[PDB]
Amino acid sequence: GSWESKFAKESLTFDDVLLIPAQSDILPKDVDLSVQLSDKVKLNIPVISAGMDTVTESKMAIAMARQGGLGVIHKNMGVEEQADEVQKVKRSGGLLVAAAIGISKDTDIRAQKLVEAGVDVLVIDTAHGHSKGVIDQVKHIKKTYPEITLVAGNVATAEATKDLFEAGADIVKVGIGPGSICTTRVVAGVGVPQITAIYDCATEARKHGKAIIADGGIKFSGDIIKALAAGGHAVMLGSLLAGTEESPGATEIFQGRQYKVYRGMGSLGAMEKFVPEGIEGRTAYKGALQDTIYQLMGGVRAGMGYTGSHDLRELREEAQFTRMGP
Amino acid sequence: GSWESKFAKESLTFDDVLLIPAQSDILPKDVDLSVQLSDKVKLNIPVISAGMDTVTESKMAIAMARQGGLGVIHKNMGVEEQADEVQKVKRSGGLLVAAAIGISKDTDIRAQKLVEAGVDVLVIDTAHGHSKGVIDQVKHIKKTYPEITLVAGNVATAEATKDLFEAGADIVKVGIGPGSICTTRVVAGVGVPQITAIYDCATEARKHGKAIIADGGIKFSGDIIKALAAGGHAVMLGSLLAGTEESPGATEIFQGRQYKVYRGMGSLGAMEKFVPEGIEGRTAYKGALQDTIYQLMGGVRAGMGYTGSHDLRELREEAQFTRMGP
Amino acid sequence: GSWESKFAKESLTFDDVLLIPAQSDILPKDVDLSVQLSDKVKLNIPVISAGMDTVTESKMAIAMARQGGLGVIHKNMGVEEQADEVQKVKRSGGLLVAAAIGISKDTDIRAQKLVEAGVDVLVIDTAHGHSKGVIDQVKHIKKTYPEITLVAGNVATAEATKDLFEAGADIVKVGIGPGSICTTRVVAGVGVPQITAIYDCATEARKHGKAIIADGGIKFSGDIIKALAAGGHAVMLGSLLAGTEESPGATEIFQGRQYKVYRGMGSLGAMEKFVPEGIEGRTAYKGALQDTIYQLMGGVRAGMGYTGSHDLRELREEAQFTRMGP
Amino acid sequence: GSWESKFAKESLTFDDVLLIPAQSDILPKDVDLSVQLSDKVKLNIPVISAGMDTVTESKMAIAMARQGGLGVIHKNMGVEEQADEVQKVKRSGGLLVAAAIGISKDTDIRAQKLVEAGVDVLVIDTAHGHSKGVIDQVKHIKKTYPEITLVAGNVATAEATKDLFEAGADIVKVGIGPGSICTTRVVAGVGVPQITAIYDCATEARKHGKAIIADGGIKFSGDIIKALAAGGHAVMLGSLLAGTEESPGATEIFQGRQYKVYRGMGSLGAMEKFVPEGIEGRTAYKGALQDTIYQLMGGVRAGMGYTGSHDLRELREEAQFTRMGP
Ligand SMILES: C[C@@H](Oc1ccc2ncc3c(c2c1)CCOC3)c1cncc(-c2nc(Cl)c[nH]2)c1
Ligand SMILES: C[C@@H](Oc1ccc2ncc3c(c2c1)CCOC3)c1cncc(-c2nc(Cl)c[nH]2)c1
Ligand SMILES: C[C@@H](Oc1ccc2ncc3c(c2c1)CCOC3)c1cncc(-c2nc(Cl)c[nH]2)c1
Ligand SMILES: C[C@@H](Oc1ccc2ncc3c(c2c1)CCOC3)c1cncc(-c2nc(Cl)c[nH]2)c1
Ligand SMILES: O=c1[nH]cnc2c1ncn2[C@@H]1O[C@H](COP(=O)(O)O)[C@@H](O)[C@H]1O
Ligand SMILES: O=c1[nH]cnc2c1ncn2[C@@H]1O[C@H](COP(=O)(O)O)[C@@H](O)[C@H]1O
Ligand SMILES: O=c1[nH]cnc2c1ncn2[C@@H]1O[C@H](COP(=O)(O)O)[C@@H](O)[C@H]1O
Ligand SMILES: O=c1[nH]cnc2c1ncn2[C@@H]1O[C@H](COP(=O)(O)O)[C@@H](O)[C@H]1O
Repeated sequence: GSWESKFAKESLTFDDVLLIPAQSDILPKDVDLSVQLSDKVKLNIPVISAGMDTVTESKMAIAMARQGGLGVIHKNMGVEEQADEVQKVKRSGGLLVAAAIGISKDTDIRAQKLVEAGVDVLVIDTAHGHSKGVIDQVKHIKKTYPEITLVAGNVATAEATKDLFEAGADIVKVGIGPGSICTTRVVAGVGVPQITAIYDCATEARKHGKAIIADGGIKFSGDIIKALAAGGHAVMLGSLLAGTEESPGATEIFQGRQYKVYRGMGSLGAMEKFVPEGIEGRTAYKGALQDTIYQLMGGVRAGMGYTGSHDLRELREEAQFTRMGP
Repeated sequence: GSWESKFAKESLTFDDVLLIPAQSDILPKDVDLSVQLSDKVKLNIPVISAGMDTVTESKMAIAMARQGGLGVIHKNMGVEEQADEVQKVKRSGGLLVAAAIGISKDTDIRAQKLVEAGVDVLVIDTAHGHSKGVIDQVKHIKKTYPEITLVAGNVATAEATKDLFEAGADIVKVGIGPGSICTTRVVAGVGVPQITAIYDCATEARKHGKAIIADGGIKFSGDIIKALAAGGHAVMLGSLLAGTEESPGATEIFQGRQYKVYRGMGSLGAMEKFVPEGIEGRTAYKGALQDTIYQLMGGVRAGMGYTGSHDLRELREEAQFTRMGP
Repeated sequence: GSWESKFAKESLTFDDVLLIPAQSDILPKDVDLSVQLSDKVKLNIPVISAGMDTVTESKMAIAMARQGGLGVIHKNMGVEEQADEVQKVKRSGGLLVAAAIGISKDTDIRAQKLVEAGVDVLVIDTAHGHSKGVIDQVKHIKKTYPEITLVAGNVATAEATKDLFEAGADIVKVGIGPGSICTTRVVAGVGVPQITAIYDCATEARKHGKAIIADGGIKFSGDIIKALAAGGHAVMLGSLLAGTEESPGATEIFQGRQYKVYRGMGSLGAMEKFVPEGIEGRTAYKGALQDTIYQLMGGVRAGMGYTGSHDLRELREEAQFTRMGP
Repeated sequence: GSWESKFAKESLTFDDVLLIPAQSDILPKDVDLSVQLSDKVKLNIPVISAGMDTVTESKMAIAMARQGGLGVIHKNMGVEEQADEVQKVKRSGGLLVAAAIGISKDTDIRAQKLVEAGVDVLVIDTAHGHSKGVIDQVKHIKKTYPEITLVAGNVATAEATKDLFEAGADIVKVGIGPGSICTTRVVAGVGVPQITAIYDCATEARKHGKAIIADGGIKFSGDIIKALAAGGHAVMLGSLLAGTEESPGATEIFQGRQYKVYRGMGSLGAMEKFVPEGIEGRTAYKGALQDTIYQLMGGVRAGMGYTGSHDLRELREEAQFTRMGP
């Protein structure tokens, strides 16, 4: 029974695996990085910036969209200000833009002002996507605005991925506890190692023909290709893009060294009652986004040249990994 | 035979596992933390403070009982003083209180003075609960005072859990070597990793319908829910509650930093011949108990919201874990 | 299918294994270190110096060849200078010498000038040997100069080892990501732990009767015998021979301590567009090559005395390993 | 075949395992520590001091024999001096004493002078006991002096344990690479994790009814009981007894802290050609042997009280271990 299967499951993280080099015809410089998330949304690079207050505002989204990616404007501000941020991205060349929403009372009026501004996709940003309140809210958003692409999360199982897709989600966001600034593992004793989480969820998504977002735990370009090869359609970066000038955080100095503050959306500072699930820290100033993305995509291109993956579909469906010890 | 099975067993600790997020209807703020340990004892929070000289005296027990928990008054004092501590807790609003006893000569007269004072539960606090001296003493206490709830330990196997319940114990205390201040693993080469110890013992307890106490190795709130989900009815905390003002230890200062001394009951200082099995250290001053318990229970509530565990019975019987590497 | 086998493979590195001591008749001082790589090439010690700009030039190759080994002159210089280096080794007593080549336009004219000078073996030094450009180039070199021994790489699978041997390679170079100065694992998320890589490739080579070069990740003499016992015919050392005086790097001083610069062939400095796959560092000055090789071969001789391996063929075919945790 | 079984074996070290607490009738203070090694040799404690130049001379052997143990006088001195050391131990109350011998020319004359002095047991101290030179020497010693107990080693497999017992050894010494001061794993790439080495060898010894010596890798009292429970009849300590005043090393001071030098018998200093397999270091002054042995045996007694092992035979044959991660 359920008592007997308590400890049956085994899971993997990024550090547990490596990609096996395979037959290659295509050079890194020529591989296809493009990915179709929904019928209306398609990106040139499989990178989305995080719906965080130390990561994405109009500046991040504009720079992300220019490099061939996407940006999710965070919900930790006024309803009026979030609507104003969406307009700025659209007026900057008719670029793709995303915004975050909750499950509370303010959601219904927040969702209308974001769509009005010209948003392409709405993100139901929750700590626990497999909740009754989330399921109902997913149904409501798609019944009110069926023309706007809906992203729902966060989840870490096939069952949770099934339910959200059945409720009305176009894209499911995968990630329970892998984030650099996350303490959910330590505070709630909950989590599913990201490589397995992506794999179990992508196994379900393949049965619906829908997209999954590999969200959190990415430290380097090598973790981008690992996340994508495990089944992820696109990656969500928080820590790697919070040091760039384009992030809302103000540039500071400490002992002649430049730093930008990066905090979790569940840390004391961001929440300004729930017990904190995130921490507040400091990350080194990286400079222009363009340089960070060029370094990260160069690593992904290199790995796709190693695996012989001409596009992301060939990486997601054919690339093989090997398991190793510490 | 026994030679062939020498190395067959595999065991898990807290760091080896994480709880899998499941379908949730209930919010963390509304989950039930209450647990029925025996017919006479029932707590509002599944937390019991340790029967230690740097952890529990009347002050700890009173603060623990007020927050919805329990406190075990240590036996490392005079027979008269231990009886006086029990009276103080009862006179503080008719609160639930526990006390520790050994297997020596002084036990018989110590047990009578504690019951007289108004104690609810007697704890046979031993290093090795699967001893002949403990088995006999469990039978004697229940034959002399059958009206008082008996807790016996410590054990780490189903066989040891079976024997104590058969001898006369109401609740079995699980923990051989997991304690932060414990050196039994290093000194005696003995121990059973706590997650497996709780699981093997709770597998036995389910066949008797009796309660198990997950004792030791808890570092954070995440380890509380892990211990409970593995089969534990309630958790015993030593290290996490020794820094609070309510603990008997005197507040000291070192390099402008406040500290409270926390030592094992088998360290040189506490024993004041047996070879030491515990160490003497220093832990940072945490402040009021109320704040520590609010932080710890908030983490448990959060995890129960993740696993969709409306109460502790649904956590103990249905919650699933995943295994992961370091 | 391919989705189901994504995470089936398990691989081992040097630290995961140790050699089992077996029946011994021969003393370390008397064991045979000689190995036949091709019909024309045979070494007295199974050590080859790396085709790197901080490891091998004529000085290294001469010292290596005198000790009974080989040296691969790097391609990170002018076509004229590389041809001049080969002549110096041949004029130093008619010693065995090797040189590196790519897959670009300059290769065709570079290969002719190296053979003219009197080179014994040509090395197609690539990051990814299982590429179309490498396969074609392997065929071309053997069709133009069939009299010169051809080494091709780098690879990490049996399939890649099969293809190169079928294309025209005499010796296959094994190593994708194990190098001390390598960041391919971190940047590209690609690699195969060296012990398994050598084993899977040597399993294939045994079906062709051809030689494999265990390239990279060797930190000590113990890793030399492990690499050879896993199937390797000879070892390629970069880090262990870059500190010696014979290496092209200029001797420097920092805080009264002597150091020699050692960098990857895929680091920013060596490449002077591709994203860097290697790093630039500093290694302690080791002194004369002779002393380093005497220490390393003494360790291999000792291990061959432990395993009872009278020669390298008895080590490669009969030596057994044990797996262990960290 | 042999190629296919290359990586089949899995081995365990001390840190991988812990002893499972079992039914106990006996108290630690009353457990039997005595062990019969041969017909003529029997000790009160299962501890033997190492045949090392920084561990045992007459002073160590006398103190060891008084506490109920044994001491092995090292062979790294003059033939005359080693004979003089044996006499001193015998004149100190007719105590049990052991001495070390090699496989070289000086052995034949060294063995005669040691027996003359009144030695009880001769130890063929080798790095690799599964050598032809050792096998022949084992036969010769038992054919010349059959009245003296013969100890032979070092080995790490059942096959090597079989051969030495068949050649004429009474006791087989188990340990290839576990020693604190050992670098054989790093230098020769050879070794068998000590827990498995003891187990595979003791499995063989049980088929001959002969004794095995668990030699090396013991850091604490917990590793003593683990070594014995895995199959070892007695333990050999080097590092744990080199800090005591009784060890031949001279007491020194560094930054107001007392230290005693402890080096491997295969380090540069002791060897004063073979490549070094051991290192030279410094260990904190421990004081009187009596205090060190009382702390170590108190830990073993405690563990025997946990496992319910009334004697060493019940520990060796019935005690069960559990495996755990790092
Ligand atoms: C404190 C705050 O914490 C966050 C915030 C943002 C997050 N964003 C992403 C992820 C996680 C996040 C946690 C945790 C899992 O990984 C992904 C929080 C906010 N609202 C609900 C919860 C909650 N609900 C259940 Cl049920 C249990 N606790 C937690
Ligand atoms: C020195 C002292 O050590 C303690 C004290 C309190 C403990 N309290 C809880 C736990 C342990 C404890 C060890 C160890 C196992 O984990 C739980 C001790 C006191 N009396 C008996 C023993 C003993 N009996 C056997 Cl038999 C072997 N040694 C040990
Ligand atoms: C940046 C540079 O990096 C190196 C250089 C030398 C190497 N030499 C040996 C090894 C590796 C090396 C990587 C990596 C694998 O381990 C062995 C490089 C040079 N040209 C091609 C590549 C490449 N092609 C594909 Cl396809 C993906 N990227 C990488
Ligand atoms: C350098 C010196 O090293 C020692 C000395 C003492 C030891 N004492 C115990 C043990 C080991 C020892 C190694 C190593 C294995 O663990 C137990 C040595 C002395 N004579 C022979 C050898 C040898 N022979 C083979 Cl064949 C391979 N090298 C090594
Ligand atoms: O406070 C928090 N707790 C837990 N997870 C968080 C928190 N804030 C954000 N996250 C998640 O962490 C991701 C960032 O991942 P990172 O790149 O590893 O830092 C975000 O996209 C969120 O899904
Ligand atoms: O000296 C000791 N040795 C071993 N275990 C001890 C000792 N003293 C107390 N314990 C146990 O350790 C627990 C405390 O666990 P902790 O919260 O991890 O520190 C107590 O409740 C006891 O069961
Ligand atoms: O920049 C680089 N990236 C990755 N591997 C490299 C690079 N340069 C050299 N290598 C490989 O690393 C080997 C050196 O191995 P080492 O002895 O572990 O340092 C070389 O022989 C190459 O095969
Ligand atoms: O130089 C050496 N190399 C390897 N093993 C050694 C050396 N000298 C002694 N030994 C072994 O190491 C043991 C000491 O074990 P320790 O207690 O872990 O230090 C001795 O009894 C020998 O068997």
